[PDB]
Amino acid sequence: PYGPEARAELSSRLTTLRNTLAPATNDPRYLQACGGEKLNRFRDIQCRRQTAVRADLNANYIQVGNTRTIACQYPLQSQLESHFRMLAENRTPVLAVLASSSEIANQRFGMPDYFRQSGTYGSITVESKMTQQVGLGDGIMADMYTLTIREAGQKTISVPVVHVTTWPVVSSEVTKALASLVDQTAETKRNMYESKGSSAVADDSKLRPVIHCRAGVGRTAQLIGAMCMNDSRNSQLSVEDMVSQMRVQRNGIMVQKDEQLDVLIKLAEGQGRPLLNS
Repeated sequence: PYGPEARAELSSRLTTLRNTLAPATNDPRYLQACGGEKLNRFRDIQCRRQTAVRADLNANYIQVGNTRTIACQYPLQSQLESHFRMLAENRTPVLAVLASSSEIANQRFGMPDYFRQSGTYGSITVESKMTQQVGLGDGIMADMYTLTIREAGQKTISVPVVHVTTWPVVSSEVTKALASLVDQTAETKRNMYESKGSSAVADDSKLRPVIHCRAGVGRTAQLIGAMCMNDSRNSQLSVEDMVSQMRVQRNGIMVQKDEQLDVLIKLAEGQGRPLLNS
């Protein structure tokens, strides 16, 4: 069930899906830029229109089995205010940033340092406070923050942040520990909203973990796959199911590299979870 024959057949099915989902020049399946402002950080990594969160972000609602998340690109400088609006309206129980510290510091990559420092974005002001640091194994460290998002006359929303300061391949072990940390962080924050009687708890489009790396299709997809396998409601959901759900709901590049698919395969194998649909 996890041998070369099963793996070749899984890659056959997934590659076919990537071909089908490849974006056309003005593809109606994908979000297009409204005005002379770049929407996609990468021109070939586009945002599914039916599941888009905001018209000016490369960001998608994704449900894999029962697991509800948002996957997005690292926001462009011009998208910061809209990005914080997504975070606050979602009542984000955890923001998982999988771009490393050295990548964020690389100014040629154009990733603004929006969660490690305070700032002002239009009418929104953001305060950053560092909290715990959690080791993930193999020398990998997660720095955690609280982001407090304020706007005059609006409700103040604070967002837990899990920042993985280095990605190297990340082993299935580190990915497993990361999914547990992200899920636990989300659970603690969600329970707080529940204890306040928040109406967002019953809202299908809210209280979703937000995950992004740089483009939101590689490390992001690896983590989302691991979180859905950490969800006890997803028994019998196959790896084919998981990746195809991510691709139809964001783009055909979700799980971009063979190394990332191999992590998901190993995690499934450890659970006895099927690779293929029968």
